[PDB]
Amino acid sequence: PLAAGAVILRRFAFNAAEQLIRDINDVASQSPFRQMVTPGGYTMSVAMTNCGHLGWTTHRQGYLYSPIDPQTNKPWPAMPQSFHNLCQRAATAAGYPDFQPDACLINRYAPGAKLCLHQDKDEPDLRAPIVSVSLGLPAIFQFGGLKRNDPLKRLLLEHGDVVVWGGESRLFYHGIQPLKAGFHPLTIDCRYNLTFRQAGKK
DNA sequence: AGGTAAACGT
DNA sequence: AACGGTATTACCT
Ligand SMILES: [Fe+3]
Repeated sequence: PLAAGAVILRRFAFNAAEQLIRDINDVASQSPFRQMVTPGGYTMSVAMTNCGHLGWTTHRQGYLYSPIDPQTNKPWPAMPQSFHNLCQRAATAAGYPDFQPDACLINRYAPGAKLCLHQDKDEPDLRAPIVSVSLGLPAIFQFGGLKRNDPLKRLLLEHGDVVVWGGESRLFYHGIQPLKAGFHPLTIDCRYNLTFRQAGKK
């Protein structure tokens, strides 16, 4: 048990990974990866894009979900069926049979790239979990608690691993340590992560 | 009266 | 290099 409400499902997406990676390439050929700039003016080391009906984005004013890619001025690409199917099966296996994501943020890590501890809290309906799928190079995941200083668990996430948090762990701090260089036959020299969220409704 | 943004030194 | 300060404020609404 990763924490109350939280599971790691090791190698859960390993058989779906080839198709997932083809579809990430397709998503990116419409809304390219870009390193976004925080409100305070720093360029993130992780490159990002989104698919689905809502996409996570930084603004001068803060963070937000938008139906429009602000770089292309066009809707984000539709969420691929391969993504939505894997998400629905991982959710179900982790105990969240009703999750309906309408947003998928896609992170790409080059060697050196990191994601500092943060909370996912931009979603209006905190009852829905987050589903996180890992592809390519391995990375160390930090998973804390409700307070930034709460002790961290560190876990290696390998190609195909899926983590799901929700309920009591929904607002826990988490992040990614600087990516080590290396080789993966499917991604060559990077790691991808797909994070599914329910970002609309109410 | 409340909610947000946060990505250098030891 | 793991931990924790910083937002301990200054803006919105
Ligand atoms: Fe996150």
